[PDB]
Amino acid sequence: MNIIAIMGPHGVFYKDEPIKELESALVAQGFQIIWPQNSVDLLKFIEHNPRICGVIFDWDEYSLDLCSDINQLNEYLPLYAFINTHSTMDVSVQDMRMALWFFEYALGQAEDIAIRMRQYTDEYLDNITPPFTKALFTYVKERKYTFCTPGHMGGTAYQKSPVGCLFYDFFGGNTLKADVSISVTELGSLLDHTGPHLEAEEYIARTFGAEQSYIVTNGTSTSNKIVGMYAAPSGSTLLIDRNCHKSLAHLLMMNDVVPVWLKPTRNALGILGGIPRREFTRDSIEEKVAATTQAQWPVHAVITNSTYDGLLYNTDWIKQTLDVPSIHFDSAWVPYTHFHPIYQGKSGMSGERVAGKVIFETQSTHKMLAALSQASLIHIKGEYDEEAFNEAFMMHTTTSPSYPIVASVETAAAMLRGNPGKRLINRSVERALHFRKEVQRLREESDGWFFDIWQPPQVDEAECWPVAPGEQWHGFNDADADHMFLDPVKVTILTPGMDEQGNMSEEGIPAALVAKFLDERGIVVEKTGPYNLLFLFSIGIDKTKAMGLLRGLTEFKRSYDLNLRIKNMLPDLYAEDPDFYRNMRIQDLAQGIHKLIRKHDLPGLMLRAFDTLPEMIMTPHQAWQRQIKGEVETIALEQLVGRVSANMILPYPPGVPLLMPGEMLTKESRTVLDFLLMLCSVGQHYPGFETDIHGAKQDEDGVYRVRVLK
Amino acid sequence: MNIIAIMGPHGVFYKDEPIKELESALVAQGFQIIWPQNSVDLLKFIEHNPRICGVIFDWDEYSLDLCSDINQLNEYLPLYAFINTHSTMDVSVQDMRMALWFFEYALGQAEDIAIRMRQYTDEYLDNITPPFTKALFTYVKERKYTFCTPGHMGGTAYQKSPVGCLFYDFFGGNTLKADVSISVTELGSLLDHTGPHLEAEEYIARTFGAEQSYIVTNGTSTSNKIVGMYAAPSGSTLLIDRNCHKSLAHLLMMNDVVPVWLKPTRNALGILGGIPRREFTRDSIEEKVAATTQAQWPVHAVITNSTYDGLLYNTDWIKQTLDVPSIHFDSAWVPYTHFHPIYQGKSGMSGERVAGKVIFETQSTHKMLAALSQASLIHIKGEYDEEAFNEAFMMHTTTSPSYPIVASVETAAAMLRGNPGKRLINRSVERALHFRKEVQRLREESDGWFFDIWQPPQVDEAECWPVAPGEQWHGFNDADADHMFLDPVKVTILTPGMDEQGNMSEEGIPAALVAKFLDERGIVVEKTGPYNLLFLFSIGIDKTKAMGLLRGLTEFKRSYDLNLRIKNMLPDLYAEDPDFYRNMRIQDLAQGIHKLIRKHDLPGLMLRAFDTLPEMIMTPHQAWQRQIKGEVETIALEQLVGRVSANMILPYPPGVPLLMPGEMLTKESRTVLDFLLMLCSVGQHYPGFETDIHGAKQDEDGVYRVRVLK
Amino acid sequence: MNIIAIMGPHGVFYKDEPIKELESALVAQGFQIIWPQNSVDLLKFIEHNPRICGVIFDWDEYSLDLCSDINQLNEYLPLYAFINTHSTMDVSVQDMRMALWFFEYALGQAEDIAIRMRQYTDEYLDNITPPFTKALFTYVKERKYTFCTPGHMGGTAYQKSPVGCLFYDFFGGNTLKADVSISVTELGSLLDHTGPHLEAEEYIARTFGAEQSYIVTNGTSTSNKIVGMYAAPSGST
Repeated sequence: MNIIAIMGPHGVFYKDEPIKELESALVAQGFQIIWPQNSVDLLKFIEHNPRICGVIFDWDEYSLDLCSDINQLNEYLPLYAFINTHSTMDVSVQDMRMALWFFEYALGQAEDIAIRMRQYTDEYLDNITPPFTKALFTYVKERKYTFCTPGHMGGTAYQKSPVGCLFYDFFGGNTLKADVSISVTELGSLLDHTGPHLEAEEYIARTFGAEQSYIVTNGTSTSNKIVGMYAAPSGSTLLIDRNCHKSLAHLLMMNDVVPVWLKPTRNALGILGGIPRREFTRDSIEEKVAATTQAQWPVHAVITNSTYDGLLYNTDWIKQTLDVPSIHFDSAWVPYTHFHPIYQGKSGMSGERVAGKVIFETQSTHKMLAALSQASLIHIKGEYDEEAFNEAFMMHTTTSPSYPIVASVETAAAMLRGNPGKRLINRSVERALHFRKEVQRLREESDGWFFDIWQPPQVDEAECWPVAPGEQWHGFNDADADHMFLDPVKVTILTPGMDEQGNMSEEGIPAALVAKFLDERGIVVEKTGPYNLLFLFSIGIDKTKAMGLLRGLTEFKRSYDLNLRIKNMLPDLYAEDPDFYRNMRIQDLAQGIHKLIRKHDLPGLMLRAFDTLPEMIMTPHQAWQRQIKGEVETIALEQLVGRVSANMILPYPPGVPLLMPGEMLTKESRTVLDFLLMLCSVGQHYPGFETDIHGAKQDEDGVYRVRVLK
Repeated sequence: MNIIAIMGPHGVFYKDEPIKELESALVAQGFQIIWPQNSVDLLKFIEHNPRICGVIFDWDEYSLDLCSDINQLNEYLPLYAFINTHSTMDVSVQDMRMALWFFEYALGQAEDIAIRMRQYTDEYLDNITPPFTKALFTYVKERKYTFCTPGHMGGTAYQKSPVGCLFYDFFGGNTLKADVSISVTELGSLLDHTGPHLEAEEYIARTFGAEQSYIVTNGTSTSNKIVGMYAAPSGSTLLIDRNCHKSLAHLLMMNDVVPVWLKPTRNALGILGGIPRREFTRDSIEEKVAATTQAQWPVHAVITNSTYDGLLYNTDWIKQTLDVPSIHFDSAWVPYTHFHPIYQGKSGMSGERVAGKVIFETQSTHKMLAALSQASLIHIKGEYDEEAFNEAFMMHTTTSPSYPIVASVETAAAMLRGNPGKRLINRSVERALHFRKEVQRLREESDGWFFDIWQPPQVDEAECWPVAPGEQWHGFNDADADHMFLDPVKVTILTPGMDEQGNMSEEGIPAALVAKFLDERGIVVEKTGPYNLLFLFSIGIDKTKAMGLLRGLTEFKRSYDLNLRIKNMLPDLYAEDPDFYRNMRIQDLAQGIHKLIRKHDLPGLMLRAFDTLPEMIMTPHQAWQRQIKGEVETIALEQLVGRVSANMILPYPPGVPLLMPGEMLTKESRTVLDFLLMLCSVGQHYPGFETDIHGAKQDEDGVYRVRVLK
Repeated sequence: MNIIAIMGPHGVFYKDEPIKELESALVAQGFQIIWPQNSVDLLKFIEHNPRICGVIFDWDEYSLDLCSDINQLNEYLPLYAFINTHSTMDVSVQDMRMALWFFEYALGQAEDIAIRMRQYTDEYLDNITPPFTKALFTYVKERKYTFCTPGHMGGTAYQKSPVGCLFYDFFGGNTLKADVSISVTELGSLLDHTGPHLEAEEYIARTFGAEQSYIVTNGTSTSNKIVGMYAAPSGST
C-alpha cells in the first residue's frame, strides 16, 4: 500500500512547483507516485489495484465529477483536494460519505502535508483493519519480550541448522514470528474467549448473522464433533442424512447413539437427490421410531444443506415442520448465503429463533470462501449452556493453538466485509452465468457432439433455478415443486454416453478420459462420475481461467477428432505403461473404456446396489466395542456375506457410503456385493484407471480384503 | 545459501587470473564471494554461518591443514581444490569422508566449473534435505496445475481485498502457496500414510528410535487422546498420575473409564515429587483394586516422565516391575533423551520391546525442541492393530490437514539430524551448567542476600544429579536413592522468604515481585510459585540471553537496595492503579506482600489443602452424563461443601488439580475449601496480584461461583 | 529465440505501468524486447525473423484482427493477451487452432507471468522440436558422465596443443561435445534402431510417406550399395 496517484499537468508554476515539492517529500517517505491518464484510467487503476491508497486532484476540476464515482468503489480512499480562492461547497457534500482533507498550493507546506497523509493512511487502515489483526501485526512488528518462550523466538533456532536455514528462508520471518503463546497477555486467550479474542468472535458473529460464533482450528471435521457430542447424549436417537460426510461416520464410532437415516433419492446417473418432504413429517418419523430397536423420539437431527450438487432446502419449511428440539444444518457448502438475497429462506441462519429449538450451522470456511486449511466456524442460533459448551470445545482443542490459523479465520471475514465484498460475489455470479450461457451457446452452434450442462434448457435468468415436475432435464421422477433449487455456482458438465432417459448409447466418451486430458493442462477436477465432472467457480476464478477451461475443452474435441495416438496426445499416460499404450489411439481408448461399461452394465449395477440396504445387526458403536478388544480379522471382499463389517465401505463411484460398521450383507442384499465386485473387476484392465474403494485393502496381487468380526 | 569463501592472494598471474575469471562467472550466477583472513577465520565463518556453501583453496597449501578440521564441522561442505603439477595423494585421503572436486587453473574453464559448483551444491542439498520437504519445495517453486482448487490458488483471492492485500503482504507468498490439498497426488496422503508421507514417517521413526511414528497436527493434547481412546475400553480401570495435564482430565470426561490415581509426593515449598517405588509394586496396586468400586486389574497405565521440575525415572525399573500390559509415558517434557547418553535407561524408547506389553511416548515437539505449534508425535514401541489404530487416528483428524504443519514436523527432525545436531545439545548442556556455576559463584561472592538455585551444594559434574537421602537441598524426607534425578536443563531459581526446613523467615521477597521486574525487561517466566521461578534453557537460548538475565537479576538487587518508588522502578505497575501505588516504595511493596503470606500462613494452608483428597461420589464420566442433560447450577465457592462438583478446579498456586468432576468436599476434607478461600482472600488486596483459579468464575463484584449438580 | 514484440502505447497508467514492470521482469530473464509499428510490421517481422517467439497485445484491440492472420504464419506462436473487464469470446475462437494465455494488467503479477512465458516457450519448443534432437541437445547442455570415453571429452584433448587450440576455437564446443559413443545409453543405438533412434526413423518415414526409412551416414553412394547388394544375388541379371 504505497502507490499515490496524481491527476494532472496544469500549466502554471504556482500550482506545479508545490506539487513538485510534494513529490519530493513523498519519495522521502518511500511512496511510489503513479499518474493515471484521466478519470476512467483512475477508476480502473483503483478497481484493479487495492494498493492505491491516495489521490491528489484540483478541487474545482474534479470534485463534481469524481466524488460520487469514487465513493461507489472505495468509501475510505484518501483524497487530497487542492483548492482555488473561489472554491465553494455545493449541497452535494452534505450527505455524501467522503473522507476529505483540504490543502493549499504553497511552498514549505509539504512536510506537514506528508505527515498528515501518513497519519491519515494509518487512520484509514485503522478504520478498515479488524481489531485483533491490527494488534497482532503491531506486536509482530514492534515487540520484544525477553526471558520468554517459545525457545526458538522468531525461528532463531532454525538458522543454526544447514537444512534449517533453507526451511527458514522458504517460509520467511512472519510465519516464524507469528508462532506465539499466551505469554503475550495483551491478546488475551482463545480458550477463554477473552480480550481481543472476544472482539474477534463478535466481529465474525455480526458479519454472519449468528447469535454466537466459535473459531475452530481443526476444521469442520472437528466442528461437527463439538456440536455433535454436546448435542447427543448416549442412548439417544438421532436422525442422520445417509448422505453424510466421513466425519459424521467417525462421530458415530465415537458416540453411543442409535442412528435412524434420512433416505435421499437417486436418479439413473447415480446423482443424489434431496430428502423428500415426507421424511420430515411426523407420520414418517413416528413409524421409524417404532421400527428402530430401543429408539425413542429423536433429540437431534442433522441435515446437509445444500447437497453437494447444489440442491437447497426451504429452511423455513424445515424449521417450522420438523418436530425435533435440536436441528443441525451442516452448511459446509453454503457459507456465502448471507450475501445474496436469492438465498432468502434457504439458509440455516436466515430469519429468527425457533422457540424451544437450537439451530446450528457448521461451515468449512476454507475452500468455501477464502481461509487457511483447518479454519472452521460453528454458528449458533438459540441457547446453549455456555460453561458446558466451552468444556466440550476445550475437550477437543489443544493447549498449544496456532495463532496464524486463528488470525486467518478472522482475516477471512475481513475479505467479505463492506461494499467490495458484495461487489465480489455479484461479479462471481455474473461470471458463473456467463460461462453457463457460453456452454449452451457453443452446444447450439457446434457441428455434431458437444459438452452439455446438467441444468434447465434455458437459464436466461439469475436465480437458483427450481427443479420443476414439468421439466425432464434433472431426470428425477415426480420431483416435489417449491422444494429443491440449483445453486448457480455449482457447475456440472456432462459427457456423451447416456440418453435422456438414463438409457445407454452405442457411442460414448467416459468423463475419465477428459479428466486425464485436463490434467495434461493442469486443471483440477473436484468430483467425477462415469459421465460427469464438477467445477467450483470460486472468487479466485477469473475470466482467464474460465476461458482457459473453455478453450481447453474445444482443444480436446479438436485433438480427439484427429484420432491422435495416446502416445502423442496423453504422453504422461503412455509413460505409465508404454507396452499397454503403444499402438492405442485416442478414439480407441474412449471406445474401449465405454465398451467395458456397456459389457459390465455399470449404470444398471450401480442403481441396484443402492436400492436395498445392508442389515444393521448392531450399531457401529457396539461393533467398535468388539474391535477395541481386537476381535476382528480380514476376509476377502468375496467372502463378506453373512459377516459383520467392521469398517465403512465407501466406493468411488458413486462416492457415498454403501456399508456401515455393524451392518451385514445377506442373500437379501447380495446386489451390494455384486456392485463392489464389478468395480474391482472393471478397474483391473487399464493402467491409470484403477479401482478406488475406501475401506478395502488391495493386496500386491490385486486381491481385496475387508475387516469383519470373528 | 550463496556465500562462497576464497582463501588467498598468491602473487602469480597464472593462478590469480583464473580465479578472477571464476569470480566473474560466479557473480553471473548470483553468488556472493567472501574472503576469510585465514584458517581460523574460515572455521568461525563456517561455524557461525550455515549459508557458507563452498570453499576454494590451493590443494598443497591447505589440504593437510584443513581436511580433518572441516570434516569435523561439515562433512558435506563443498571444497574446490586447485592442484599443482606435482600434487600427490597422501594416505590420509583413503578413509576420510571428504567431498572433493579437483580443478586446474586455466582460462575458459570457468563456465564448466561454475555449472559443476551449481550442480554439486544441488547434490549437497539433495543429500542433506529430507525427501518430502525437497519434493514440497520443488512443487511450490515449480508447479502449475489448473482446473484446481483451492479456489484462492496461492492466496490470489486475498489480493482482491484492501485489508486482504495487507494480510497477504504480512504473511507472504510461501505461506499462501503452501496451503494445498490432496489434488497434488504425487505427494500421496497423510491419512493414508502413503508415498512421500510414509518416507517422512520412517525418517522420523529412525531418528527417534521408534517402531512406528505418527505425525499429529493438533498437538500432543490430541496425541494423548488418540493413544488413550485406542488403549482404554469403556468399563476398564486405568492407573493415572494425579499430576496429569488438563488434556488427560478432558480424556476422562470423554471416556467411560474408572481412574485409580498414582499418588505423588510433595514438600514444604509445594513442589511435586515422584511417585514412590511402592506405587508400582503389585502389593500397592492389588489393594487399590480392592478399594475401587467395580475395579478390575488395570489394563493401561499413564506415567509422566519426567516430572515438570525435571525428575526422571529409572524406566528399566518400571518396564520390568509394573505388571500392566499397556504402559504410556507422557514424555512431552523429554523429547531430547535420545541425544545424550546421560539419559540411558531414563526414557520410554530406550532399550528393546517388553514382551506382552505396548509402550508409548507422546511428545510435544513444539517448545520441547523446535517445531510449529500443534505439531506432535506419537511414538510406539510394540504391536498395534494397524487398521484399527488408523481408524482411531482418522476419527480425530480433519479431512483438510494443514500441509505446512506436516512439513514443519518433518523439518523439525531435519534440525536434530547429523553431527551439527549432537554439537547443538552439547553446547546447550555446557551453557546450562555454566549458568548454574555462575549463580552459585555470585551467591558465594556477593555481600548479604542473593538468589540461589534449587540443586545440590556442588554441581561441579555434568550429569542428571541424583537426589540423595544424605542431602537436604531438595527438602524431601527419606527420598528413594537411585530413583529420581535432576535434569540440568530445567533450572529453578529461588528467592529469599523460607528457611531450609520449610519454615518462615521474618524477611522475604516474594518471587511475584521479581517476575514483574523481569516483565519490564521483556523476560518471560514459564512457571512461578510463592518463592520460585522456572526458566527453560532451550537451543534458541544463547550466551547473550543468559547474560541479559544474569545482569537483569543483579540490576533488580541494585534498584531494590536503592528503595526506589514503585512509580519509578515499576512504571507499568503504577499505571495500573496510580492511587494505590502513589507513595509505595519497592522495599515496602516486597514487605507488604510478604506480610500477607505471613499473616495468611499460605505455605501451611497449601500443605494441608493437598493432604486429604475430596471424595469421589461418582466418576467424572457419570457426572458429565448429568451435565449433558443440563442438570447443573452455579453456587458460590463458599457453598460448595456437600455438593457434587461438575468442573475440575485448578488453582495457581500450586498449579495442580485440587478437585475433579464428580468429587465432593465434605467436613472431612474442609481444608481443601479453606485453601481456595484463602487464595481468593489474599488475591483481592493488590492490583496486578489477582487470584487465578481455573474452574472458578469471578463476578464483577469479585465473588466466585462454581458449577455443581442440582 | 529471445525477441518479444509488444504492440502499443495506450495512454493509460493502469495499462502502461504493468507493461513497464513486465519489461523489467523480462530483461531480468535476458529477453530482448522489440516494438513493431503495427499489424503489417509485425507480420513481416514474424515472416522474416524465426527468433520471434512471443507477442503481447490488448485483447479487444487486436484479437479479431490478428488471430486468423497469425495462425496462418505460425500456429504455435505465443500470444499474451491482456483483457478488459468487458472482454468476451466470439464464436470465432471455437474452431481456430490458437495458443492463448490470458493475463490481467496488475502490479506484482510479472514474476508469475514471466515464468509462464518461459515455461510456455519451452512447451512450444517441446511441441515443434523433434524427440531425438530435443534429447540430444538436453544431454549436450546438461550431462556429465565420468569414467567415460571418448578420452578427449568435449574436445579437452585439443586444448592441450598450440595448433589444437586454434582448431578447437575454429570448430567450437558444440561440434566437439557432440562427438559421443553408445556409452550414452538413454539415446539407444543407431545400429539396433532402438529407443529414440526408432522414434527418429518413424518421424522421417511418416514425413516422406515410406513404409520404413533407414538413416545412412556415408551418403547415397553407400545407400545404393546396401539396396543393391541385398537385392542382387551373384549370377543374376
